[PDB]
Amino acid sequence: TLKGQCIAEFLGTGLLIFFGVGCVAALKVAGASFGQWEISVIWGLGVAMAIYLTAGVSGAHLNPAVTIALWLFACFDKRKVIPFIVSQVAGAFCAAALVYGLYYNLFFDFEQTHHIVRGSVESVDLAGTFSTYPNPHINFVQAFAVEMVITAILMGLILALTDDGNGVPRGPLAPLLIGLLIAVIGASMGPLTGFAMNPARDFGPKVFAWLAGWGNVAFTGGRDIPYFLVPLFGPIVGAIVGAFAYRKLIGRHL
Amino acid sequence: TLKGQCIAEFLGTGLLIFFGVGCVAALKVAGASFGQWEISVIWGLGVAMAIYLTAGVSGAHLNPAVTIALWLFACFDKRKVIPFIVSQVAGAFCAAALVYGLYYNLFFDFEQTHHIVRGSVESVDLAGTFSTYPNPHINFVQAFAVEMVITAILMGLILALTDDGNGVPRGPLAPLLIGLLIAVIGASMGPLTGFAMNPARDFGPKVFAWLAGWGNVAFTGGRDIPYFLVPLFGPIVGAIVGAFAYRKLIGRHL
Amino acid sequence: TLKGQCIAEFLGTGLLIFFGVGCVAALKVAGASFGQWEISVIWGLGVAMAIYLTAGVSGAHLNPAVTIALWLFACFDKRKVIPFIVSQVAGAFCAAALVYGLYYNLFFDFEQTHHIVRGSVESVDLAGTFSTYPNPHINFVQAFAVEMVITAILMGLILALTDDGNGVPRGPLAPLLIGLLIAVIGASMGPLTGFAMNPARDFGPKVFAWLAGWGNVAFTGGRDIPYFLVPLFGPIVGAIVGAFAYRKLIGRHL
Amino acid sequence: TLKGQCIAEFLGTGLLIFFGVGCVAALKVAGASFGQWEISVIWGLGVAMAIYLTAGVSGAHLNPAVTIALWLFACFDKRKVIPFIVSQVAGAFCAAALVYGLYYNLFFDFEQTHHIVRGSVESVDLAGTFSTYPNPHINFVQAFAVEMVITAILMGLILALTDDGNGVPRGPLAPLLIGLLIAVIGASMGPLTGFAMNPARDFGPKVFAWLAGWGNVAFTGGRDIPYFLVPLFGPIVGAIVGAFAYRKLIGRHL
Ligand SMILES: CCCCCCCCO[C@@H]1O[C@H](CO)[C@@H](O)[C@H](O)[C@H]1O
Ligand SMILES: CCCCCCCCO[C@@H]1O[C@H](CO)[C@@H](O)[C@H](O)[C@H]1O
Ligand SMILES: CCCCCCCCO[C@@H]1O[C@H](CO)[C@@H](O)[C@H](O)[C@H]1O
Ligand SMILES: CCCCCCCCO[C@@H]1O[C@H](CO)[C@@H](O)[C@H](O)[C@H]1O
Ligand SMILES: CCCCCCCCO[C@@H]1O[C@H](CO)[C@@H](O)[C@H](O)[C@H]1O
Ligand SMILES: CCCCCCCCO[C@@H]1O[C@H](CO)[C@@H](O)[C@H](O)[C@H]1O
Ligand SMILES: CCCCCCCCO[C@@H]1O[C@H](CO)[C@@H](O)[C@H](O)[C@H]1O
Ligand SMILES: CCCCCCCCO[C@@H]1O[C@H](CO)[C@@H](O)[C@H](O)[C@H]1O
Repeated sequence: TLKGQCIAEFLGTGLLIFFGVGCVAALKVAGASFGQWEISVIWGLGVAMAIYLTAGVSGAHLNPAVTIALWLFACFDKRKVIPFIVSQVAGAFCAAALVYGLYYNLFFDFEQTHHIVRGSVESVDLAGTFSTYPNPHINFVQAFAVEMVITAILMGLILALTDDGNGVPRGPLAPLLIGLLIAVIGASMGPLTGFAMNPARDFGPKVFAWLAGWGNVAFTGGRDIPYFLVPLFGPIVGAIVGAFAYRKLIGRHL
Repeated sequence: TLKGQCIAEFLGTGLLIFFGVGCVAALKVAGASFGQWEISVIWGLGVAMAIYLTAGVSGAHLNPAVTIALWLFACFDKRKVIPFIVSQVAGAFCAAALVYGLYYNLFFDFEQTHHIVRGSVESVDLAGTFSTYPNPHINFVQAFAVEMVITAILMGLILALTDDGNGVPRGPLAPLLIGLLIAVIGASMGPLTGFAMNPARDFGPKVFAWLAGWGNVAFTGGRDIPYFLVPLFGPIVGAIVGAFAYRKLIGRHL
Repeated sequence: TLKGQCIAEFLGTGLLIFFGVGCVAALKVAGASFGQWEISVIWGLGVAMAIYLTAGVSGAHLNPAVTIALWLFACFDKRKVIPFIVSQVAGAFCAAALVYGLYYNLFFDFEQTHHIVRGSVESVDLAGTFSTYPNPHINFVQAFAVEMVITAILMGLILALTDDGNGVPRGPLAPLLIGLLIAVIGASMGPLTGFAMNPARDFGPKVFAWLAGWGNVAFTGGRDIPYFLVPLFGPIVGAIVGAFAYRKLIGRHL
Repeated sequence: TLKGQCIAEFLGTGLLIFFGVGCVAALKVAGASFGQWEISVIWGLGVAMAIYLTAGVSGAHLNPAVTIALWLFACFDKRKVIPFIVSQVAGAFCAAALVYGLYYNLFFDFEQTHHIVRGSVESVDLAGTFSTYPNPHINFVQAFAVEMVITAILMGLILALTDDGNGVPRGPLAPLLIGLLIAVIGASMGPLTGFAMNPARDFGPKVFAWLAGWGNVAFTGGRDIPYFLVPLFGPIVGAIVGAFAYRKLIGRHL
C-alpha cells in the first residue's frame, strides 16, 4: 500500500536525520569529542538502522536521488516517485525540527557564549548542524563535482551490495554494509561538502534552519551562488551516472 | 523456569552495567581517553553481549521499560513482570557495586587530588559514573522529553529488528544491531541526559552511589525536582509510546 | 594431529600478540594516537583473527587459562593440556620478539630522547609494551581480584557465545563477538591491570622484555611482590570460576 | 571474460585507493581528526567494499602481490596475471588523480600556509597522501622486512578466511573480515612503512604524485636508496612466503 510506504519513507528518512543531525549538534553545541570518522560512522550506522526499519515496507529508498535512479534503472513505479520524495523531504524536515527541540537550550547558550548572531554569515557554522555546506577553499562547480562523484559511488555500490547475482549474497548484511559505505565516503570526502548525497537529507533540514532564525544564509551558505542547489541536483545527477555505471561496467559482466 | 529467567535477567543487566559504568569510571577517574561515540559504542556493545548471554533463557529484557512494553504489546506474562524488574534492578545495583570495588582507589585518589567532597553538589560529576544526570542547560521537563523520545525509538527499533516479518530476518545479528542502535542513540542524544532509557540501569546504580557516600545528590542531581524520577518514569512512558508506534505505523503495514 | 594443533596454537597466540603488542608499541614509542577503546578494540579484533585462523585445527584456545578450564569443564583431553600451553607461551614469546624487531629503532630512540634507562623503575612504562602491569593506585591483591573477575567474565561469555543451545547459534559470528567481548572488557577494566586474562599473553612477552634489557622490573613491575604472579595465576582461577558459573547459573537452565 | 575482469580490478583497486588516499588527504590537508586506528579501519573497510564490488567478477585480487601468489599457489591462470596487474596499477593511478582533483585547492592552500615547496624534501609529508614512506628511524632493509612480514600475514590470513575447509565458513563475512585484518595490520605496523603491502596501491599513486609536482622525492622519499623499490618488491616476496606458510603449517593439517 502506497500510503504505508510513504509513512515508512517518512520515518526512515527522519530516523536517519535524527542520528546524523543529532551527533553533529552534540559536536557543535554540546562540546562532544568527535573525529571525521566518528561523525561519518554515526551517519552511516544511522542510515543502516533507517534501512532495517523501512526496507521490508517501502524498500527503504530514504533518498530522492536513489528513488529517481531506481525509477530509471530498477523498474521502480514512477507513480510512486513523487509521493516518496515528498515523504522523504518531510521526514528530514520534522527530524531536524525534533533534534532542534531537544537541543534547543544548547543552541541559544552557545550563540550567546561565543557572541554569534544567528542569521549572520558567521552563523553558517551552527547552521551546518542541519545541512551541508562547501569547504572554504572550494567553489560552486567544485562542490557540485564532489557531490556528484560520491553519490555515483553510493548508488553504484548500493546496487552491487544488493545485487544477489554478484558474488555471495549479503542477505541481512546488506543494510549494515551500505551504512559502512556511507561511513567511508564521509571520511574520505566529507571535509569537502559534508557528503550530502541526499536531496531530502539536505533540503528538508535546510528549510527548517531557514525558519529557525538562520534566514537566507541557510540556503546561500554565505556565497554568491545559492549553495542549496548543489546538494539538491548534484546527488541526482550522480545517482544516475552511478546507477548507469554499475549496469554497464559490472552488471553486464555477471 | 521463572527462577532461571530472573537469574539471567540479573546477570544480563549486571553484565550490561559492568561495561557501561566501567568504561565511564575509566573516563572519569582513570584519565582514559574516550569520545562521545566511544562511550556510546561501548555501552551499546555491552548490552549486545548482555543479550547474547541471556536471550536464550529469559528473552533478555534487561530493561524494566522493555518488560512492561512487551507485557502490554507482546503478550508477555504479567506474572513475570515484577520478578523480572526486581532482578534487573538488583543486577544493576550489584554491578555498580562491583565496578566501584575494582575502581575503589581511583575514586578516592581522584577526589583528593581535585579536592572533591563526595556528597556535595560538585561531586555529582563523579556520581555520573553510575547513573545519568541532566545537562546543565536543560530542565526537568526537557530531560523527561528527551528520555521519552529516545526510549520510544529504542523500543520501536528493537521490535523492528526482532520482527521476522519485516524484511530479511537478522537472526544472530539482531543483538549486535540492537547494541549499535543504542550506540547511535547515545551519540546523538547522550549529551542531554546520558541516554538512560532503562529504569533499572539508572535507579539501581543510583541507589548504590547514594550508599557509597554521594548522599542525596545522587538522587537529586543537585536540582529542585529530584531528577531520579526522570530516568525512572521517562523511559517507561516512551517504551510504551514507541511500542505502540511500531505496531501501528509499521506492523499494521507488513 | 596433536603436532598440528600445537603449531596452530603457536601461530594463533603469536598472531594475537603481534597485533596487541604492535598497536601498543605504536602508541608508546611511535607517538600514534590511541584511546582506551581503540587499544581495546585492536586487541579484541586481533584475537578474533587469531581464532578464525586456528579454530578449525586446534579449536583455538590461544589461552592457558582457557585450555585448563576446557579441560576441567569441556572434556578437553588432558594429554593435550601441557603441549598447548607450552605452544601458546612460545608463540607469545616469539611474537613479542618479532614486534620488538620491527620497532627496534623506535624503542632506542625514544629512550634516548626522554632519557630513559632501560631496566630502571621508570622504564616499566615502555616494558608495558609487551606485558601488563598494575595501576599506580592498586596493589597486588587488588590486581589479582581484577584479573580474576574479568577472566571469569571472559570464559563465562565465551561458553555462552559458543553454546549452540543458547539462543540462535552465532556460527561464523562467534569469533568476532569473542573479540568484541575482549574489547569491552579492556575498555571498562583495562586501566586497572591491562586486562591480561591470559597467562601466555603476559608471561611469554614478559620473559622477552626481561631478556631485552628491561631486567627484573619486567617481572616485578617495580613492586614488593613480583607482579608477574598476578597475570599468571589470576586468569586461571577466574577462568575456572567463570566456567563453573556459566554451567550452573546458565547452562543448567537451557 | 578477461576484459570484464580487468575492468573490475580497475574499479576495485581504484575504489580501494579512493577511500584510503581520500581519508589521508583529509587528515593531511583538511585538518580532519584521525588516529592511527581510524586511518587503518578506513583503509580496511575501503578494501572490504572494493572486494564486495569486484569479487563476483574478477575474484577481487586488487593486489599484484596477491595475484602473483594465487598464480603460484592457487592455480590462477598465468595468462591473466599481467592483464590484472596492469589494471590494478592503472586504477590506483586514476583514483589518486581523482582524489587529488577533489582536494586540489586544499593541497595548494596548505602548502602556501605552511610555506611548503612541493618537490622538496619537506614535501614528502604531503606526498605521503598518495603512497607510503619509511619511518624516520628505520632504513631501507628494515622497511623491506616490515612490508614483507606484514604482507605474508595478509596473504596467509586471506587464505585462512577464504578457506572453506577451515572451521565454519564465513560466507559473506569474508570480505569484511579481510578488511578488519588490514585494519589491525595498519594499526600495529602502520607507523613503520604505512602498511603498503600492495605494489599497485603504492606505485600507481606514487607515479601520479611524481607527475603532480612532487618530482623525484615521490620515488626516493628523500633517501639514498629509491624507496619505491620496497613497496614494490617487498609485498611480493611476503605474499609468496605467507601463501606458502599457510599451505604448509595450516592447510596441510586440515
Ligand atoms: C514542526 C514544525 C516546526 C515549524 C518551525 C518552528 C521553528 C522554531 O524556531 C524558531 O524560529 C523563530 C523564527 O525565526 C526564531 O525566532 C526562534 O529563535 C526559533 O527557535
Ligand atoms: C523539492 C525542492 C524544490 C526546491 C525549489 C527551489 C526553492 C528555493 O528556495 C528559495 O531560495 C531563495 C534563494 O535563497 C530564497 O530567497 C527563498 O526564500 C527560498 O524560498
Ligand atoms: C553489595 C552490597 C554493597 C553495600 C553498599 C556498600 C557501599 C560501600 O561504600 C562505602 O559507603 C560508605 C558509607 O557512605 C562510605 O563512607 C565509603 O566511603 C564508601 O566506600
Ligand atoms: C522501583 C523504584 C521505586 C522508587 C520509589 C521512590 C524512591 C525514592 O527514594 C527516596 O528519594 C528521596 C528524595 O531524594 C530521598 O530523600 C530518600 O532517601 C530516598 O529513599
Ligand atoms: C627469538 C629469540 C630472541 C632472543 C632474545 C633476543 C633479545 C634481544 O634484545 C637485546 O637484549 C640485550 C640483552 O639484554 C640488550 O642489551 C639489547 O639492548 C636488546 O636489543
Ligand atoms: C609457565 C610459567 C612458569 C613460571 C614459573 C616462575 C618463574 C619466575 O621467574 C623468575 O622470577 C624471579 C623473580 O623476579 C627472577 O629473579 C628470576 O630471574 C626469574 O627466573
Ligand atoms: C588522469 C591523468 C592525469 C595526468 C596527470 C595530471 C597531473 C596534474 O597535476 C599538476 O601537475 C603539474 C606538473 O607537475 C603541476 O605543475 C601542477 O601543480 C599539478 O596540479
Ligand atoms: C610495474 C612497476 C615497474 C617499475 C619499474 C621501475 C620504475 C622506476 O622509475 C624511475 O625511478 C627513477 C629513480 O627515482 C627516476 O629517476 C625515474 O624518473 C623513474 O622513471
